Amino acid sequence: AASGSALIFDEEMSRYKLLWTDPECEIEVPERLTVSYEALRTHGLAQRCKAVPVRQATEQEILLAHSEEYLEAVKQTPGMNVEELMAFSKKYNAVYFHQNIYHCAKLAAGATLQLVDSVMKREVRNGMALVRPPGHHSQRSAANGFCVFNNVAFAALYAKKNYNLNRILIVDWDVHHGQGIQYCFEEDPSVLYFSWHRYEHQSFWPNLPESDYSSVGKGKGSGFNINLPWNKVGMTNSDYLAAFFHVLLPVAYEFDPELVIVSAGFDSAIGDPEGEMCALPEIFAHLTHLLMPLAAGKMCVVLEGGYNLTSLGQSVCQTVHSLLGDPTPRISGLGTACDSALESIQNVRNVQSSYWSSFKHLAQSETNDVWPEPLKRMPASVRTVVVPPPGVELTLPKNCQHSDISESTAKEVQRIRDKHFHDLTDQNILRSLGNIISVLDRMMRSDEVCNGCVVVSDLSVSVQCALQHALTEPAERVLVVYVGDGELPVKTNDGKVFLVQICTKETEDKCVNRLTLCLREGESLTAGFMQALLGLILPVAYEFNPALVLGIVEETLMRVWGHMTCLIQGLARGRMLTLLQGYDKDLLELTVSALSGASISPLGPRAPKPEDVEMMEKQRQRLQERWGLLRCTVSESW
Ligand SMILES: [K+]
Ligand SMILES: [K+]
Ligand SMILES: [Zn+2]
Repeated sequence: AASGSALIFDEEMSRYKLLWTDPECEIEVPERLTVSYEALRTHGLAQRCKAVPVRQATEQEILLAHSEEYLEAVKQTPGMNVEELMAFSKKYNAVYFHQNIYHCAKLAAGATLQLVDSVMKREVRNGMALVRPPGHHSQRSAANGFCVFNNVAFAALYAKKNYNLNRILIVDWDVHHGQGIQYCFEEDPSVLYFSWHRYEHQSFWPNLPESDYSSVGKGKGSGFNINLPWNKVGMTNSDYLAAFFHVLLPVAYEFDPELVIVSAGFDSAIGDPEGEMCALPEIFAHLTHLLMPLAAGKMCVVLEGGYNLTSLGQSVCQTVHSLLGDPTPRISGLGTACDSALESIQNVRNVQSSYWSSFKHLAQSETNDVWPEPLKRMPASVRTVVVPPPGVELTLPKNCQHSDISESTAKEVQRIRDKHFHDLTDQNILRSLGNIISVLDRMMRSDEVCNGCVVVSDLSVSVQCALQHALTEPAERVLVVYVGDGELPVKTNDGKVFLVQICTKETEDKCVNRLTLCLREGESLTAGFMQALLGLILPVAYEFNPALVLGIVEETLMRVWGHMTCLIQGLARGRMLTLLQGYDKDLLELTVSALSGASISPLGPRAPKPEDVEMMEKQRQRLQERWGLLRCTVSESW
């Protein structure tokens, strides 16, 4: 299977710039590229990437998305002097030309196609192209908003033509609307376009009525265009994640794309003079991470805008860190989206309810600037520790490792035994508790190991020992994810534990530190679980911000376990301990694979039970006043 991340860059794309006074254009400078690459170099990220070379897009490739007349006109700009280039520039909106920009536009496009080929040929898992000029405003017969040719539109059309793809997701998290991309695929249901963007009730450039939430596509393309307008500035991490959990991800996992292309503008980051948003560079590590289980990880990130040279380098670094699979930074201080964002989210969900099964219950009554430097991210020496039953030998990925109970550890198990399980002498259980403590010590008190999986026999003693040992070390907060019925030795009264329970018996919960999901038996179990995962489990988990995730599966319907294990590593810097009760080689293999950062198989493109949607929305109703990140409507005021 594929490994590594491509980084496609070339100094030549920094060799065009603005040559006359124009306040509308002066922010777009060559240094955006140099500062971004240099930041990757400084943090050792460029050196870990495969440096695929740039090429020129050919004429035929440019004509995938642009007209012969527009290509011919642009092809003449290398022969123009400055007066002539100014006159050519003024025929278009917010864009400038330079004798070398045609050369560079062909490289930006070629670089993007190189990234598509490297990913789709399995030569790398994923990658990023640092290109200039940007593309997403560019249109069939017009340059627009610093864009000459539409790099990301090329990539999707090229991936359709040469790899026969039926479903491509484009995610445009640049702060501007990518109207060139929307127009390109307006009637195309094979390319799903999502964009959030500063809009301010259409007063923000490019001032288009069709940038609003009601443009859902046209014809056979209805429902495959998703606009999320931001109608106030200052959007925060909580706004961006609310957008992902309640709009983008439900649609993306139902769409089930065969390739993800990110139109990655970082002018949506704090400090940018165009976006004026407040999301920290660390959020881009999670936006990347939440999309990586799609399309078996095949993700092509393409640079669009981003204009604060400092916020730019840090956001590029956070994205590449996640592409390489480094642990995600913890996001603190999350809560409800602001009211303006909730209005936008509510409105997009309602108009899209005609097209997507995640939102269909909305359609019926019965159903309805300075900021702190980001901390260092380092891949662990061994990412994943595995402890199968005694004597069982498994073939492990190159970044996993078995685990040799030390003497201090063994003294701890004895101390614990004499106090809390005086009668326990089963030397199998006592082995497992030595394994749990040893794994947790490597995960928490060392940068050596990131996560782990231990196969256990007795659930109660192992869960108690795992949870209690993590709380005292101390881990301020622990998220427990439990698939199974009954009660665990887990107290959820203080603010230190949150328990997600996936069970079979429809119970009642009254604690707002518990999320109990009773999913009805049937063929709809996968869609319902994915719906619960993105719209309930992830929002709460992210707001809780645990220091450790404790997964638990009882021995007594888990083709979703890999997706959860992968997504839930966005919490607690990836520090997850999974206890499997009893041996199941396939479940243990799947768990270790997802924990170790391996690609996860797609689910295939369907609809959940209305009883399940009702059960889930009752949970949202019961929890969202405490956990505001659950909210996907504006709250009623008194
Ligand atoms: K956008
Ligand atoms: K579309
Ligand atoms: Zn932008």
